[PDB]
Amino acid sequence: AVKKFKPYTPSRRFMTVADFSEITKTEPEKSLVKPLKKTGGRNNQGRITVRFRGGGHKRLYRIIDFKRWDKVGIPAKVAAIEYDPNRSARIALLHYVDGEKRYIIAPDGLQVGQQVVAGPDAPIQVGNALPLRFIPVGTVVHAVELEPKKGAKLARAAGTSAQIQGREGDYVILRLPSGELRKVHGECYATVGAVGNADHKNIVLGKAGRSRWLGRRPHVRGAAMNPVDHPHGGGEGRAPRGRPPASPWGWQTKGLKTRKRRKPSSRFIIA
RNA sequence: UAAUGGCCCACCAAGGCGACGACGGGUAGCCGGUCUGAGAGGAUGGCCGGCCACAGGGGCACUGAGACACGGGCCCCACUCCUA
RNA sequence: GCCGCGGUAAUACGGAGGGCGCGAGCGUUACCCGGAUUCACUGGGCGUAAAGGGCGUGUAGGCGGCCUGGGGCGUCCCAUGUGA
RNA sequence: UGAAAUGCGCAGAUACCGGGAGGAACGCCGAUGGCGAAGGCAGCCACCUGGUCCACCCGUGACGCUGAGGCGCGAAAGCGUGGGGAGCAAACCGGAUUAGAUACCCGGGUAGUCCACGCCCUAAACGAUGCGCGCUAGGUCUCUGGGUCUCCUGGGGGCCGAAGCUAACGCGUUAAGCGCGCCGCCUGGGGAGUACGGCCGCAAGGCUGAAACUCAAAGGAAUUGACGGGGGCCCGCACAAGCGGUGGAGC
RNA sequence: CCUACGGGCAGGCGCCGAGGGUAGGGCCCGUGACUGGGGCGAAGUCGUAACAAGGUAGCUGUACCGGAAGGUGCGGCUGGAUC
RNA sequence: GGUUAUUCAGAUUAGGUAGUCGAAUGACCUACCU
RNA sequence: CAGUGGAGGCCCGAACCGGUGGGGGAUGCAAACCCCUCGGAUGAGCUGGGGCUAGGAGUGAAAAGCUAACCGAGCCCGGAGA
RNA sequence: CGUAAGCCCAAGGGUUCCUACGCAAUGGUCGUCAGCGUAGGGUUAGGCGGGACCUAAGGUGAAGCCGAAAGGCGUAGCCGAAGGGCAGCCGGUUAAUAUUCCGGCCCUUCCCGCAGGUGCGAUGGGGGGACGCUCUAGGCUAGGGGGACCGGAGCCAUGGACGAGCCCGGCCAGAAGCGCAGGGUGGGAGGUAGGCAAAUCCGCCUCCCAAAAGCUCUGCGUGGUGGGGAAGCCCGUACGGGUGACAACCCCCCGAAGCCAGGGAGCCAAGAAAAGCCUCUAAGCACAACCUGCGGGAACCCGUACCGCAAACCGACACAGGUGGGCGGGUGCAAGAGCACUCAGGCGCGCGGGAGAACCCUCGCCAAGGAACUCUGCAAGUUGGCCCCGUAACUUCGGGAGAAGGGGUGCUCCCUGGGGUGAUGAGCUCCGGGGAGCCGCAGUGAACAGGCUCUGGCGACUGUUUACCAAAAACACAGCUCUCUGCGAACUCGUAAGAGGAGGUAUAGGGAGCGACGCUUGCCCGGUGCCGGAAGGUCAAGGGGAGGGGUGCAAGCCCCGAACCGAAGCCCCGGUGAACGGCGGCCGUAACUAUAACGGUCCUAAGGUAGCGAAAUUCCUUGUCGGGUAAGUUCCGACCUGCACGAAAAGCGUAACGACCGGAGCGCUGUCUCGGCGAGGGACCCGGUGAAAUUGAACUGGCCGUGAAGAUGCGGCCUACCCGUGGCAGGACGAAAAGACCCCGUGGAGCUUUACUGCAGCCUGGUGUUGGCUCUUGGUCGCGCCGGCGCGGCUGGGGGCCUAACCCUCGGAUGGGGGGACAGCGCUUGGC
RNA sequence: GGGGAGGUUUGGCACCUCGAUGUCGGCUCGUCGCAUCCUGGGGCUGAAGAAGGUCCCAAGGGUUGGGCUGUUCGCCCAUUAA
Ligand SMILES: [Mg+2]
Ligand SMILES: [Mg+2]
Ligand SMILES: [Mg+2]
Ligand SMILES: [Mg+2]
Ligand SMILES: [Mg+2]
Ligand SMILES: [Mg+2]
Ligand SMILES: [Mg+2]
Ligand SMILES: [Mg+2]
Ligand SMILES: [Mg+2]
Ligand SMILES: [Mg+2]
Ligand SMILES: [Mg+2]
Ligand SMILES: [Mg+2]
Ligand SMILES: [Mg+2]
Ligand SMILES: [Mg+2]
Ligand SMILES: [Mg+2]
Ligand SMILES: [Mg+2]
Ligand SMILES: [Mg+2]
Ligand SMILES: [Mg+2]
Ligand SMILES: [Mg+2]
Ligand SMILES: [Mg+2]
Ligand SMILES: [Mg+2]
Ligand SMILES: [Mg+2]
Ligand SMILES: [Mg+2]
Ligand SMILES: [Mg+2]
Ligand SMILES: [Mg+2]
Ligand SMILES: [Mg+2]
Ligand SMILES: [Mg+2]
Ligand SMILES: [Mg+2]
Ligand SMILES: [Mg+2]
Ligand SMILES: [Mg+2]
Ligand SMILES: [Mg+2]
Ligand SMILES: [Mg+2]
Ligand SMILES: [Mg+2]
Ligand SMILES: [Mg+2]
Ligand SMILES: [Mg+2]
Ligand SMILES: [Mg+2]
Ligand SMILES: [Mg+2]
Ligand SMILES: [Mg+2]
Ligand SMILES: [Mg+2]
Ligand SMILES: [Mg+2]
Ligand SMILES: [Mg+2]
Ligand SMILES: [Mg+2]
Ligand SMILES: [Mg+2]
Ligand SMILES: [Mg+2]
Ligand SMILES: [Mg+2]
Ligand SMILES: [Mg+2]
Ligand SMILES: [Mg+2]
Ligand SMILES: [Mg+2]
Ligand SMILES: [Mg+2]
Ligand SMILES: [Mg+2]
Ligand SMILES: [Mg+2]
Ligand SMILES: [Mg+2]
Ligand SMILES: [Mg+2]
Ligand SMILES: [Mg+2]
Ligand SMILES: [Mg+2]
Ligand SMILES: [Mg+2]
Ligand SMILES: [Mg+2]
Ligand SMILES: [Mg+2]
Ligand SMILES: [Mg+2]
Ligand SMILES: [Mg+2]
Ligand SMILES: [Mg+2]
Ligand SMILES: [Mg+2]
Ligand SMILES: [Mg+2]
Ligand SMILES: [Mg+2]
Ligand SMILES: [Mg+2]
Ligand SMILES: [Mg+2]
Ligand SMILES: [Mg+2]
Ligand SMILES: [Mg+2]
Ligand SMILES: [Mg+2]
Ligand SMILES: [Mg+2]
Ligand SMILES: [Mg+2]
Ligand SMILES: [Mg+2]
Ligand SMILES: [Mg+2]
Ligand SMILES: [Mg+2]
Ligand SMILES: [Mg+2]
Ligand SMILES: [Mg+2]
Ligand SMILES: [Mg+2]
Ligand SMILES: [Mg+2]
Ligand SMILES: [Mg+2]
Ligand SMILES: [Mg+2]
Ligand SMILES: [Mg+2]
Ligand SMILES: [Mg+2]
Ligand SMILES: [Mg+2]
Ligand SMILES: [Mg+2]
Ligand SMILES: [Mg+2]
Ligand SMILES: [Mg+2]
Ligand SMILES: [Mg+2]
Ligand SMILES: [Mg+2]
Ligand SMILES: [Mg+2]
Ligand SMILES: [Mg+2]
Ligand SMILES: [Mg+2]
Ligand SMILES: [Mg+2]
Ligand SMILES: [Mg+2]
Ligand SMILES: [Mg+2]
Ligand SMILES: [Mg+2]
Ligand SMILES: [Mg+2]
Ligand SMILES: [Mg+2]
Ligand SMILES: [Mg+2]
Ligand SMILES: [Mg+2]
Ligand SMILES: [Mg+2]
Ligand SMILES: [Mg+2]
Ligand SMILES: [Mg+2]
Ligand SMILES: [Mg+2]
Ligand SMILES: [Mg+2]
Ligand SMILES: [Mg+2]
Ligand SMILES: [Mg+2]
Ligand SMILES: [Mg+2]
Ligand SMILES: [Mg+2]
Ligand SMILES: [Mg+2]
Ligand SMILES: [Mg+2]
Ligand SMILES: [Mg+2]
Ligand SMILES: [Mg+2]
Ligand SMILES: [Mg+2]
Ligand SMILES: [Mg+2]
Ligand SMILES: [Mg+2]
Ligand SMILES: [Mg+2]
Ligand SMILES: [Mg+2]
Ligand SMILES: [Mg+2]
Ligand SMILES: [Mg+2]
Ligand SMILES: [Mg+2]
Ligand SMILES: [Mg+2]
Ligand SMILES: [Mg+2]
Ligand SMILES: [Mg+2]
Ligand SMILES: [Mg+2]
Ligand SMILES: [Mg+2]
Ligand SMILES: [Mg+2]
Ligand SMILES: [Mg+2]
Ligand SMILES: [Mg+2]
Ligand SMILES: [Mg+2]
Ligand SMILES: [Mg+2]
Ligand SMILES: [Mg+2]
Ligand SMILES: [Mg+2]
Ligand SMILES: [Mg+2]
Ligand SMILES: [Mg+2]
Ligand SMILES: [Mg+2]
Ligand SMILES: [Mg+2]
Ligand SMILES: [Mg+2]
Ligand SMILES: [Mg+2]
Ligand SMILES: [Mg+2]
Ligand SMILES: [Mg+2]
Ligand SMILES: [Mg+2]
Ligand SMILES: [Mg+2]
Ligand SMILES: [Mg+2]
Ligand SMILES: [Mg+2]
Ligand SMILES: [Mg+2]
Ligand SMILES: [Mg+2]
Repeated sequence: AVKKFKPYTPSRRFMTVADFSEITKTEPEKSLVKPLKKTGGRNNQGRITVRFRGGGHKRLYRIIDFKRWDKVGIPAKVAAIEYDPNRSARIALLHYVDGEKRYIIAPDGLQVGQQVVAGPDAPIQVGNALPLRFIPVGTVVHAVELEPKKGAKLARAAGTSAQIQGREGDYVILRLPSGELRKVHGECYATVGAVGNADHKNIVLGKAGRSRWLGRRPHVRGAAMNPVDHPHGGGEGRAPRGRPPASPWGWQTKGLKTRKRRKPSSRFIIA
């Protein structure tokens, strides 16, 4: 399920790593209209905008098909399950009958071989994607859109997925990977079933360096800093939050909700 | 060596033993016999006869048909005495 | 020795008379066998008294139907040596 | 609820109709019922699969029975990772009862209960009855199978009882009878399923398992009784219905 | 040093060698502040858990909890009383 | 009239505990056990 | 079980990175050096070159450390003859 | 000196290069010398580097978006290189340059003409370029070793040797072709809806063949031939030129980290772009134009000296510091870029000479003792590599381990096993095993080179840090919990546009705390925070207008103003602890004593659970007891009356780890008893050069007084010839720094909060942007009709639907889709 | 109950020193005082002797090594003429 390690070295005694059995003996990404330069670290003034990112292995961006209604009715064969270094999910290089090739988030169950296709006609079989007004309520589906003709947003994380609770007018109900309850549009496309590689959560970085390869840098407790730096700044011998625990910017992080009441996305939720 | 034997040595082979109790630990001289018990059994080995082992502890060989020898020899340790 | 005895009327303590047993002995203690069929081969048990493994499956081991025949290992019998 | 109180309720509860979500368990059939080695197993559907009984007497020809150790299974609780989470519910909080009430009753409530995988391996894991085989009256109802079929025959499940066993209680062709094979276990109560050592286990723990000391017993079954905040039937100025009186005052 | 001149004894060296020394393990006995339970013994304190429906049926594996017996949860058991 | 605290005097008990129960005074408005 | 295999913020140790202890130096060789010693040394490694982020701002495995040899708020010129 | 202190690149430097003349200053002395002064020379390129090539981060930036101005963001494009692409190797010559001049061999583009060939043609399509880490094969080269073989001028010393003697040297480049070794690459045919319908290309489907060759490319070897070529000897300041051969130019071995290179295998952290190059076609052309050969022609710009681990760069200095890449020989040691010695090459560090005092530094040794030293074994010492034997608690089963403790190690002769090249053999080489023996005090004989154990604390671990007094027990960390966030995400930067988050989507991202792992994490929501709560209470603008006012002759104009409607917030109600936080006092009680399982009682929001406990917490205190020592305020084990532990500012524990901090023991020692001798670099003396802080001026003694209370300087007494040199640190309240402590100033600044007052931000009502239709409750005026029905403007509120503003988005759309009069933004209201 | 001496303690005062008079303990080197710990001389003694006690005189010299703590001090070990 996951590769363990004999403790021939500390850290290595706890560190597990995925088994890329599901990866169809295919190191190389499809160099074709498929990879792409990628880089970053912080924002477009020179300034850091997101703490503690940076460093960590070089990456190639694999272009992914998230609209998947360009090729309506056009089938394609699942040529490969590939490793994507920049999502939790695994990917499927699938060849279209067209001779067109793209990538898709490999869902659980997908076998290299499987035919697959998008469109309203399509079979409610694992892999195929089609509008929502069209999937039988109760179906667990993934890689969903949100507003129609707009690309997939919901449920793309590894082994995640949402179910259809019901329909209701031009909209359908969904239960997001978060448990949220939402009316999405009927005409929203969604590939069927749930996401590949659900085994993900159980890896265990195990050592410090491994987090670093991930490009995540060390992150330092508020407690550790000084008043200039951060509201937990009293430092004065390991010390108690002196107040309701806050962000480096001093907004409460202890439980305070942040979501803009008067958001219009509002009257389409329930969870 | 009186003589067989890994009894001892060199060389080679990878074996030998074990729940049918090896290996270890504890305990003990064994026997004819003796005590007990209806008997099967149990307990036992004083005296007597046989066998074994030992001679303050340990090691050794010499002489010899025979001993590694209680009242023989060499050595070490412990112990007693003599001393110039 | 055990069951127990002695808290006013003691055949259970101590003394007495008397009696019983055995006598150059009589008691105590120690240890062995017996009683103990209480390790049970002789000769024991397990529903509730102590005691059936929580249940399978199987290794070794133990045990094994009817008839003919060969050997004769156990088994049996005879003689003979031995059992000082 | 014994009666209550905490609790919920005008911020609109309880009762009622409609709509939706989610988890768990499977009413009636149901049983003195069946199946499985045991633990154990219950809506319906299919799929995959183990055992078992009967008929025909066709095949192999003693290939068997047991079974230390080993290996597997092993209720509930409990553990690890991850889900799930309606009702219930140790812990916990509150109400009440009480001398007190860390309980019984009530209101609330978390692990847990459910699933996947992994571990734990215990039990009144009980028929307190090891498995196999042959022997030794019958009566009764019941499940299941075969046969011209007011009944014979085989396999289970019960109650009553031949002989016989048995300390009694009870057993009795479902033996605790009569016999053989093999395994497991017992050897006075307490100390103690403890300690040490070993081996398992994430832990909680489990397996193996003493002794010092100490007691005159510990016990099984049955018999008389007496007692029960056990039951049934019945009696008495016992209570009730009823009239006086103490308790108060003085003596 | 002896010789019948071939050799012998003395002596030297080496092997092994009692034991002694050093170091590290194993088994066992004694002992140790203190601590754990256990057994017996005045007529001590606190409750009343079990025996009768023992006054909440009992026991039991486990789990939590509690001055203490013990209580509760989950399952199991009659070795449970009463129509 | 009520609440509470305490106390001994009784009361219920075979008896004790406790309690209930009663009274006084100050303040105030059925349970266990021998 | 043996073989093969060749993992690892694994071990010893130079380069390289670093600064643990002591001595020396203290108008120094040196405005942080020297010697002996010591830490890391396939990694959260070291490093050349090209770039971006700055003053209540940046950067910070967090010392209020660093930001051109003194940073609890850089340097310069100015308000200023506060 | 020789993994440099030698040699070649790059950066920085900028004439420091070479000559000639010269020494005032520069040079830490000297100077005839110089890196110094004067002057003259000196740097040569199609092929090396860079530009007339590509793209990276980034920058710039037509469009476009945003901002008071300045300016910000930004597409295409353009700029940007130690990365991609691209054609030169050996040797000679100068005082000074040289893949640059010359010699030799060998190449590249451009244009022209031509031959042959082909649908030609790009900025567009496609291929390719095009990629990580670790380990690694085959073959080869650089490089290196041996040679009795090839060449060579020479040498016989000092006892021996005329020899398989000694010493020197036995290479370098090279087109075609050939060979060896490797990389790259499927071929053919049909169909095609895709690569923004341009395709014979690429992709995808179908079948047939060859499964490898062939073709293509690269490395090496060879290869016509060109080159070079030592020791030693004569001339020689200089520095070379001759000799010096007509040189020889050959075998064998070791051998890369380099080459073949886009090789192979494994792994997870999943590993640039763009042009060149190839191919496809479009427009356009097919007398063009592409392609291949040959001939003739053309080929610019900039760098090129010298220094370059330093006396030429950065450090004010000819500064013991700092500075990226390549080469970096031999021998020995297990290996190596380590160590010792040494080639080549380069240096003796730009003050010397003496002396042989103290004292200081670096170093050596020491009788007996062996931690008694001391805050501390600080420091030194011991140990030290490899080989074999052996190795404990505990453990997370890997560890602990180099545990511990041991033995071996040199040289000679003999027997012998295996691997490599060759061929299987010899020779060479790599790694061994067995016996016999020799010498010394000692055999990793020198240099490199661990002392060890036991037991506490904290922290899991490797890591990080206060550049320049702190390296830690602090930070970090894998891991745990809480919390926010549904995507135009939350959050952060920005006035905005926008960006980061993320080309991510709840297995994700932001915040917070805790900090491997094991076992666990108790009670208290009264206060605070947060979350929930369509009721109520208060509450601003605004709406409303009874009622009152000013003025006017009036119509009016103007102002004040009650009820009543009006958000968020606060109040109120409930939840909430891995949210801020909190978690008691007193009296009585048991067989003697003591104690208190029991009770009582006051207070509370609730009174601290496990576990730990004189502790990184314990005041009293060196608590008390045990251990250890002759002796122990430390340490370890216990008890617990915890001044003042305690459960994620986590509680207890835990193998391993540690330049952490504590205690103990063994080894060893000059740490000490207790010092002594010796070495060198200073100190001292002579010659050259020649500072500094400091300094009221000085002709500057002791004592006892005294004085502003600590006198060379007043008094009194005592002592004392003048001047120096080497020494010591008691005084000159010695130097240094306008005391850091302390106070003061209505001085400053950083930090905090439930100080005050703002501001950003965020919440919020009205309103502008702002529209349509419809249902129903309230108002409003006219009418029909006995306070109510029907109607329209006005409506105010609430529900629903619409779409066209506004927002998002869609193969660019005068459009489709989604949201939608909301949101966003403007003004304004009150809040936090 | 009373009177003093000293100037080693704890203090009070705030006089020099805040354009600086470095703090506890140790080491090293001491030197002074005597109010004497030893040794020398003596008086009394409830001094037999021996050993002591108390006071007087006397600085000449001497006045150990370790354990524990930063300690001074103190406790402790082994001594000493002390
Ligand atoms: Mg952190
Ligand atoms: Mg702050
Ligand atoms: Mg704080
Ligand atoms: Mg801090
Ligand atoms: Mg603190
Ligand atoms: Mg033998
Ligand atoms: Mg052999
Ligand atoms: Mg014996
Ligand atoms: Mg004996
Ligand atoms: Mg017998
Ligand atoms: Mg015997
Ligand atoms: Mg015997
Ligand atoms: Mg005898
Ligand atoms: Mg005898
Ligand atoms: Mg003897
Ligand atoms: Mg004797
Ligand atoms: Mg002897
Ligand atoms: Mg004899
Ligand atoms: Mg003898
Ligand atoms: Mg004798
Ligand atoms: Mg004599
Ligand atoms: Mg004599
Ligand atoms: Mg009598
Ligand atoms: Mg009697
Ligand atoms: Mg009598
Ligand atoms: Mg008697
Ligand atoms: Mg017997
Ligand atoms: Mg017997
Ligand atoms: Mg028997
Ligand atoms: Mg029996
Ligand atoms: Mg059974
Ligand atoms: Mg026969
Ligand atoms: Mg369970
Ligand atoms: Mg639990
Ligand atoms: Mg049962
Ligand atoms: Mg019966
Ligand atoms: Mg009968
Ligand atoms: Mg029987
Ligand atoms: Mg047991
Ligand atoms: Mg048990
Ligand atoms: Mg044991
Ligand atoms: Mg656990
Ligand atoms: Mg009365
Ligand atoms: Mg003779
Ligand atoms: Mg021998
Ligand atoms: Mg009871
Ligand atoms: Mg009760
Ligand atoms: Mg109950
Ligand atoms: Mg009960
Ligand atoms: Mg009962
Ligand atoms: Mg059961
Ligand atoms: Mg019963
Ligand atoms: Mg019962
Ligand atoms: Mg009274
Ligand atoms: Mg390795
Ligand atoms: Mg490492
Ligand atoms: Mg480096
Ligand atoms: Mg100095
Ligand atoms: Mg500033
Ligand atoms: Mg300046
Ligand atoms: Mg001014
Ligand atoms: Mg080096
Ligand atoms: Mg010049
Ligand atoms: Mg030159
Ligand atoms: Mg000059
Ligand atoms: Mg000069
Ligand atoms: Mg100089
Ligand atoms: Mg001259
Ligand atoms: Mg001259
Ligand atoms: Mg000259
Ligand atoms: Mg030009
Ligand atoms: Mg734009
Ligand atoms: Mg460009
Ligand atoms: Mg070039
Ligand atoms: Mg022509
Ligand atoms: Mg073409
Ligand atoms: Mg092109
Ligand atoms: Mg590259
Ligand atoms: Mg020749
Ligand atoms: Mg000669
Ligand atoms: Mg030579
Ligand atoms: Mg020579
Ligand atoms: Mg070949
Ligand atoms: Mg096409
Ligand atoms: Mg076409
Ligand atoms: Mg073609
Ligand atoms: Mg063509
Ligand atoms: Mg070759
Ligand atoms: Mg060649
Ligand atoms: Mg040639
Ligand atoms: Mg040049
Ligand atoms: Mg340098
Ligand atoms: Mg300079
Ligand atoms: Mg110099
Ligand atoms: Mg080299
Ligand atoms: Mg010099
Ligand atoms: Mg010495
Ligand atoms: Mg010595
Ligand atoms: Mg001493
Ligand atoms: Mg100390
Ligand atoms: Mg040291
Ligand atoms: Mg060790
Ligand atoms: Mg040698
Ligand atoms: Mg070492
Ligand atoms: Mg570290
Ligand atoms: Mg520092
Ligand atoms: Mg963005
Ligand atoms: Mg954005
Ligand atoms: Mg992005
Ligand atoms: Mg992501
Ligand atoms: Mg746990
Ligand atoms: Mg807590
Ligand atoms: Mg209401
Ligand atoms: Mg009016
Ligand atoms: Mg008027
Ligand atoms: Mg109104
Ligand atoms: Mg409001
Ligand atoms: Mg809690
Ligand atoms: Mg509080
Ligand atoms: Mg009371
Ligand atoms: Mg203390
Ligand atoms: Mg203390
Ligand atoms: Mg003490
Ligand atoms: Mg206390
Ligand atoms: Mg907390
Ligand atoms: Mg806390
Ligand atoms: Mg470290
Ligand atoms: Mg001042
Ligand atoms: Mg003032
Ligand atoms: Mg002020
Ligand atoms: Mg209306
Ligand atoms: Mg409205
Ligand atoms: Mg709508
Ligand atoms: Mg629309
Ligand atoms: Mg719409
Ligand atoms: Mg238009
Ligand atoms: Mg809509
Ligand atoms: Mg001054
Ligand atoms: Mg001064
Ligand atoms: Mg001071
Ligand atoms: Mg006297
Ligand atoms: Mg005297
Ligand atoms: Mg006097
Ligand atoms: Mg005197
Ligand atoms: Mg004196
Ligand atoms: Mg003290």
